[PDB]
This record gives sequence, structure tokens and C-alpha cells, in this order.
Amino acid sequence: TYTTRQIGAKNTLEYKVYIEKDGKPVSAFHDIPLYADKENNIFNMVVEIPRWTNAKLEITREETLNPIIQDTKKGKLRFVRNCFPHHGYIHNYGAFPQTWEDPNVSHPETKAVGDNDPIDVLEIGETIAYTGQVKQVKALGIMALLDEGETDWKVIAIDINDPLAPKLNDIEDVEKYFPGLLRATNEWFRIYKIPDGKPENQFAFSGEAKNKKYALDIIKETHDSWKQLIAGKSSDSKGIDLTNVTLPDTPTYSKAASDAIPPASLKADAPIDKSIDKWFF
Amino acid sequence: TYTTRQIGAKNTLEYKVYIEKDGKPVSAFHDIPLYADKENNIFNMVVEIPRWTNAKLEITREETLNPIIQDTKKGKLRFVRNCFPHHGYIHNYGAFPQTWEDPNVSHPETKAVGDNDPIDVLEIGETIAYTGQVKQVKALGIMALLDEGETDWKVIAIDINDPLAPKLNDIEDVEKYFPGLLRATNEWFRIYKIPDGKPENQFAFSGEAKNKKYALDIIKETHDSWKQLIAGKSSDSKGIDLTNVTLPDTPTYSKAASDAIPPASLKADAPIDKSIDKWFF
Ligand SMILES: [Mg+2]
Ligand SMILES: [Mg+2]
Repeated sequence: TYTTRQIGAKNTLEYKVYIEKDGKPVSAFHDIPLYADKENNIFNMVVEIPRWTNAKLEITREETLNPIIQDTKKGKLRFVRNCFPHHGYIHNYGAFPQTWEDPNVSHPETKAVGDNDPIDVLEIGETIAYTGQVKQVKALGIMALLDEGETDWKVIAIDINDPLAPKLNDIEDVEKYFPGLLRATNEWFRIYKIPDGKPENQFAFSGEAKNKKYALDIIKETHDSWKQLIAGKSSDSKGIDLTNVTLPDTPTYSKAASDAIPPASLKADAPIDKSIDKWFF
Repeated sequence: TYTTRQIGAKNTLEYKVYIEKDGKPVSAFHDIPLYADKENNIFNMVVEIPRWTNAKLEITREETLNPIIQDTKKGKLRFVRNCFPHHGYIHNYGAFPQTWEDPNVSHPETKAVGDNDPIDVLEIGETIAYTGQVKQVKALGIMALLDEGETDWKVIAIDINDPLAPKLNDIEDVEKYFPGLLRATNEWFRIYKIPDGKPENQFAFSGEAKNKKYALDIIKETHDSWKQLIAGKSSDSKGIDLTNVTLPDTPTYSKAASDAIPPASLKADAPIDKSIDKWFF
């Protein structure tokens, strides 16, 4: 829940970022609490992709302790392209740990199976985050994205330490203080894959940002799917590595899975190919 | 017209970049030829600010060999803030060398004088340029901002090496291949001071980007102004250091000025304050 272990250089096939709790790698999927404060609904967010970057960095579902590694496409690193007027991702992009978009069941809101990942979070605060960061966020609302035909909810969140956090308590506050951001988000996740030769995505509810209560309800849903999956009780865990070092009541618990992770070998960020500069229109 | 030499660490009051021709520093204002190909109107552009950065960099007209440094006001380094939905600068921002906007001369359709600087160039191509880079661009059109009694033209240009450059020749082609970029340009120059406590800027021709010929006329005007300037014939070259190392009959020729320039610095970029992350709405 605590620090970062970087293997290799950023923008490179060798790159991994493990999350450390007390110097030791924990599973970024399973081993980080959903709640930093269940009492006040403060969540733990795992940051994957800083605002205004392109490299498609993910918690890897099939790698032990699920380090963040860059996605690849036929072997080549994957970057999201710049879709005018936007530069890379327009949110600090991450996941709530201990949640799962159930791929095996059709979700009633969207009429589709889940995308088989943690539930995604758009943290809208002013400071750009870093990969591997665990931060504390509160939920403002939620958008029902169908990303390539899979239920792919996007939680709208704000860092608890953001200057604006006190003023932001529900989704109406985001339009109030961040005018046009939600419209832009609706647009961004519709179009961000056209440059890749893929179709426009879709939203349920015409892309309406559902409120905090609705967000809490859906996060709850994805948490319970995760509790089944991590219990070994999913109909299909879809090849996910459920090795964890904090949850002893689960079949795949192993404290020294941590020990077998290589030590940090941070190198300077490799250069990104110049083509990733291009602004698509 | 060749390489760069950086003195200082980037994002620092000490920071300066020089253009080198074959290892040796020349004036970025005076020694880079305006035309890379006159008869075809291919100009050499001096790039000051990469697209999607914040630091307000500029050729100094008052320093010898006129290095690119960061603007300051009352001792504080100057950055442009992030104005939604824009991230920093939305063009590669540069100037044409061997041009100058005579403050002692006035336009009538744009009732306003020179701002005493080289003409500003917005290069609209896909690759993000580097500070001090000299690229070959073609002019497509020109907008006229009206900063207090002085006409601030902005040539709209594209890199000659850009994949799209053959398809682009006049201002309507920007509307064709870069839909929305013109209105963004228009919006950005209008608001980009509002976060700095300033008013909204103000366009001539009701924000109309006039065409290639209109740009060629202006550009060629400001070269003729520079010509009388460098020849020592100018009415008022207050504050302009006209030192140059390639024009051997000018009053201000001095090869030794190249020789005087410190070696390139071995300092990593200074950190930028996280307040610059902020997205302003
Ligand atoms: Mg997802
Ligand atoms: Mg100017």
C-alpha cells in the first residue's frame, strides 16, 4: 500500500512497477485495501497512468503480485494516441484494488459482461500522479462505459488532499468546479480508440454521470465479485493470478511470494517513438 | 543553423540555449537566414517552446547572440498555466529569424505598431519540436492579436517534413486537416493570460486567420525592417543587441562573440513546481 519497485526503464518491454508495503512487494490487485476508511467511504486508488501521458500501463492480471506493466499489441508497446483537443489521458488513471468487472455475467445496466479488470477510476485533482502511487480518494460519481462492448464503469474521484476535496461531495460539484470536464470525459472514452482502427465506444444512460450513491452501489458490486474470485469461487477466473500475501483465508495466499520478486532496477525512461506525438483530428 | 548549446539547467534563471552552426554559436535573431529557399518561400523557423509544455521561453533581443531564455517577471520565472481543454502550449511556438516588428511603424487594417520582436510562428505539425531547433516550414496563414496598441501577428506554419505538408498550402487546408485547431488557437490566445490575472486578449479581423499571401506580405515586411535594423539604420534599436558573427559588413559583426560563449552545461532539468500541473477552468 506504500512504496514502488521499478524494474528497468519506463517505455520499455522490461518495465514493471510493483507496489511495496514496507519495502516488500504486495499484489496491486488483491493486497491493497479497497477502503482506506470504510467509515467515510475513502478508497485506496492505485494510479496506473498519469494525466497527459500515453503509455498504456496496467495492473497485469496474470503476473504474480500483478505489477503494472505496459500493454502490448502484437508484441509492440501500446500507447493511447492524442485525440484533439486532448493530450494523452485527461485524468490520472487507475483502479480500485479488490474489485472485479465480472466477465462471466451480463451486467443489467449495460447488458454486457465485464471487462475482467478492477474497476477503473478517474481522479480529477490538480496534481499529476505517478505510476504505482496509492492515493486516497472519495467517489463523486460513475459513468457506464461500454469499452469494446464490455461493461467498463469509470468512477469519478478526487484525491483527499486536493485543495478542492472539501468542496467536492457529489457529481454536481464536478460540473460546478470543473466545467466541461465530464462532457470531455464522455467524449474522450468514446473516441480514444479510433486512432487504433477501432470503433467508437458507447455509454449507457446517454453518458450521464451517475451520482455518488450510484457509484458506491456499483463499486460494492465489483468488490463482491472480487471476494468470490479471490475465494476461488468464480466460475472462471479467466487466467488471473490470485497469488496474494495479505489474505490468509484465501487458497492462493503466500507471504513469501513477495520475496521472489527481483529487487528494484530503475533505469532512466527510455525515449518514446516520435509518432506518439501526433495529434489526431 | 545546425545544433544547440544549452547553458544552465532547464527551468532555471540561468537557463539559456544557443543555436550553433557547425559547433560555433551564432545569433538566433540575426545569423539564421529567414529563407531556407527564397523562391519557394521555405523559411527557417527558430523553435522556442515545444508543444504541450508550459515554460515561457523566448529569444532575448537584449543578450549577445540572442539566446533563448525563460521569461521572468520581477524575478519569477514565467510559465503559461493549463487552460481547459488545453495543456500548456498547443503549438510548437517559434519565431522567424531576421524579422522584426518595428515599434515605430503602424498597420492601418490593424491599427497598431510593432512589438519590437521577431515575428511569431505557430508550427502546427505532428512532431513536438525542441527549444533552439531550426526547422524548415511553409507559411499557411496569419492571425493578428492586438496586445495594447501593437499588432502581434502569428504566422500559422507547417514543417516541410511533416507527412501532411504536401496536402497543406493555404489556411483553408488547416480547417480541412486540423478541424478545430483554428478556434483553439483563437481561444488559447484569448484566455491564456486570464489565469495570470490578466484580461482576455483581442483579435483583429474578428479572429480571422488571413491566408498565405497575406502572411507572405507581412513576413517580407518584417524582414525589410530587420534589414534596416541590422544595418544600423533603424530609428530606435533600444535594447536590441545586434551582435552577429555571419554578416561581415554590418556595424555589429563580431566573430569573437561566438568565441565568448560558455560550454554546454552538464545539469539535469530543474524540477517544476507542482502548481504548474493545475488545470484551470
Ligand atoms: Mg477496465
Ligand atoms: Mg510578438
